[PDB]
Amino acid sequence: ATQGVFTLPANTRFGVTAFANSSGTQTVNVLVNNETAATFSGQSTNNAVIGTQVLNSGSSGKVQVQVSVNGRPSDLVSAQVILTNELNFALVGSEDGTDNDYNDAVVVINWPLG
Amino acid sequence: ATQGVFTLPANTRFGVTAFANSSGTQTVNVLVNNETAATFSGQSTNNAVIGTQVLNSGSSGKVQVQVSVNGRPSDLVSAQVILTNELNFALVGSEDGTDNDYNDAVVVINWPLG
Amino acid sequence: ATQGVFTLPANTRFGVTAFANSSGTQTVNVLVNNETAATFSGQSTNNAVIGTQVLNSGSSGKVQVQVSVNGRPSDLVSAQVILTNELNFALVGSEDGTDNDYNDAVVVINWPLG
Amino acid sequence: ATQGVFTLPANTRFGVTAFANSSGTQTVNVLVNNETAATFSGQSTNNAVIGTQVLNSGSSGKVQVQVSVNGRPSDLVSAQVILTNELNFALVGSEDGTDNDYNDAVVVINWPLG
Ligand SMILES: CC(=O)N[C@@H]1[C@H]2O[C@]3(O[C@@H]4[C@@H](NC(C)=O)[C@@H](O)O[C@H](CO)[C@H]4O[C@@]4(O[C@@H]2[C@@H](CO)O[C@H]1O)O[C@@H](C)[C@@H](O)[C@@H](O)[C@@H]4O)O[C@H](CO)[C@H](O)[C@H](O)[C@H]3O
Ligand SMILES: CC(=O)N[C@@H]1[C@@H](O[C@@H]2O[C@H](CO)[C@H](O)[C@H](O)[C@H]2O)[C@H](O[C@@H]2O[C@@H](C)[C@@H](O)[C@@H](O)[C@@H]2O)[C@@H](CO)O[C@@H]1O
Ligand SMILES: CC(=O)N[C@@H]1[C@@H](O[C@@H]2O[C@H](CO)[C@H](O)[C@H](O)[C@H]2O)[C@H](O[C@@H]2O[C@@H](C)[C@@H](O)[C@@H](O)[C@@H]2O)[C@@H](CO)O[C@H]1O
Ligand SMILES: CC(=O)N[C@@H]1[C@@H](O[C@@H]2O[C@H](CO)[C@H](O)[C@H](O)[C@H]2O)[C@H](O[C@@H]2O[C@@H](C)[C@@H](O)[C@@H](O)[C@@H]2O)[C@@H](CO)O[C@H]1O
Ligand SMILES: [Ca+2]
Ligand SMILES: [Ca+2]
Ligand SMILES: [Ca+2]
Ligand SMILES: [Ca+2]
Ligand SMILES: [Ca+2]
Ligand SMILES: [Ca+2]
Ligand SMILES: [Ca+2]
Ligand SMILES: [Ca+2]
Repeated sequence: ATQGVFTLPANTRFGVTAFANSSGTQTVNVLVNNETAATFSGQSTNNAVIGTQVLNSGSSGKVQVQVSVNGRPSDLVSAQVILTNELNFALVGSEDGTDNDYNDAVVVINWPLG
Repeated sequence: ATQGVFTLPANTRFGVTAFANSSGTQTVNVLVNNETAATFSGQSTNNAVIGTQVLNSGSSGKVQVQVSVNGRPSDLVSAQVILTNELNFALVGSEDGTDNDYNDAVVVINWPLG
Repeated sequence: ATQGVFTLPANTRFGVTAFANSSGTQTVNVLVNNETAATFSGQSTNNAVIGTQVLNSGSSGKVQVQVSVNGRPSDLVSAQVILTNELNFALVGSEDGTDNDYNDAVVVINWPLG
Repeated sequence: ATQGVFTLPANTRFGVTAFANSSGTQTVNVLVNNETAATFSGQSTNNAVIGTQVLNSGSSGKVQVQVSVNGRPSDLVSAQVILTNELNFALVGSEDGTDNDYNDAVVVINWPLG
């Protein structure tokens, strides 16, 4: 199934934050209405916050997360969870190797903000 | 029901990160086996990271998040989500006021690292 | 924080299914726009499906689960999770006693159908 | 990433329930210590419960859900969620066609029981 794609409410500010846990340099791209709105990169095996940014979901609400390492796309897993019918998290893990820890880049999207 | 309390695998490193979305200054405490292991403070209405750290779950694996604003305890909501039977997120939202957006301090715990 | 209340897309068919794990008779009421639309009762310590139904979320999309044991409300816990940005689960657990297993009545809501 | 595989606590009872939403007949197999422990089959486009059982998670606690329709393996999506650090849901969706609704068979695993 497709992973790393979330439909947010339209024209809504959200946070996006990326953590690294791999010997490979991670590149995280965040697309809004199918175009790149943000790019984060770094290399850590201790969960460094390689990027964090506030974006707007735009008229479609479509947000997509992609991850690559040395130009090779990582395998993604994802889901969304809502607490008390109000607080949203869209969660992404990624695997760039063979050990299947799926933490090589971890991305958290959250809304509402403010 | 209790919220903000999680049982991690014993002797396991995990990341804990907090964001703020309120006019009030957020105080986030993270307790491991009932001892304070991290404290974050800050203010933002734009999802700023007010703290991030790597901790160890110790012999008990018990992790608890508490949030307060100028001495007043915030009401908490929480859940844990596991992706591909491997990647763990423990998620906390908090309310410091009347609007019940539950984003005033937002805490994300993730493991495994490395 | 409020639990057992979910906003569905308007005018959408959803499944609702209740399970029992207690010596006490569980009464599960499912409200749509604040009026009872389905009621199930039963006693089981083996996860019996004490009822299942298809309902329509109506114009408001407001769906609420209530659980009691002979008129005494149970303590509820809940969350919503979305898989591949399509498949929705609204989840409820409840506690009717002192052991805090929170499984005494369990309710699963799922959409879309068909 | 692998989907429909969950590590439960060992030697622990869990409930498994399957729903159908497709013109294709769904067959769901539930495997415990890598052997089929339950098989459910049925056809519904209205969320009919096509089977439910209580099983023991065995030595490893590894539980696997597999879904097929007319002999063809369906594409799976899954996640686990834990409420108040106690109540566990393992959730499976599946796709047997081209519309990506992932509800064609829906499987819910829950524990603890009793
Ligand atoms: C009128 C006022 O300053 N109210 C704040 C409220 O911010 C407002 O923010 C709340 C604040 N209200 C005012 C008028 O200053 C006051 O009621 O305290 C709240 C916290 O108990 C404020 O909320 C937070 O809400 C604060 C609140 C914090 O306890 O303190 C009041 O005195 O901060 C705001 C910015 C939001 O993030 C809230 O979710 C958060 O709880 O809240 C309004 C929303 O209800 C609205 O955002 C106003 O613009 C804001 O001033
Ligand atoms: C031999 C080699 O170069 N392996 C890298 C692999 O890194 C190794 O991963 C191991 C654990 O699976 C150990 O940590 C080794 O010390 C390490 O060299 C690398 O894997 C990534 O980086 C490591 C540190 C972990 O975070 C992995 O989860 C992560 O996938 C991969 C990247 O594709 O390449 C080789 O296989
Ligand atoms: C002695 C008695 O009748 N107690 C009732 C509870 O049943 C016992 O619960 C304990 C755990 O607290 C244990 O399971 C015993 O075997 C039960 O007899 C009863 O608890 C409810 O039913 C249980 C079977 C269990 O599912 C529990 O989680 C659930 O809350 C409570 C509430 O109905 O009432 C007591 O009188
Ligand atoms: C023409 C036909 O019968 N096609 C079968 C699919 O049913 C149609 O699915 C489409 C969506 O792709 C749409 O709902 C049509 O009205 C159906 O007739 C069938 O899809 C499965 O059953 C559907 C009713 C729906 O639940 C869908 O999500 C599900 O995948 C597939 C099953 O492999 O077979 C087609 O031949
Ligand atoms: Ca890896
Ligand atoms: Ca890694
Ligand atoms: Ca607030
Ligand atoms: Ca706020
Ligand atoms: Ca109980
Ligand atoms: Ca019980
Ligand atoms: Ca389908
Ligand atoms: Ca379908």
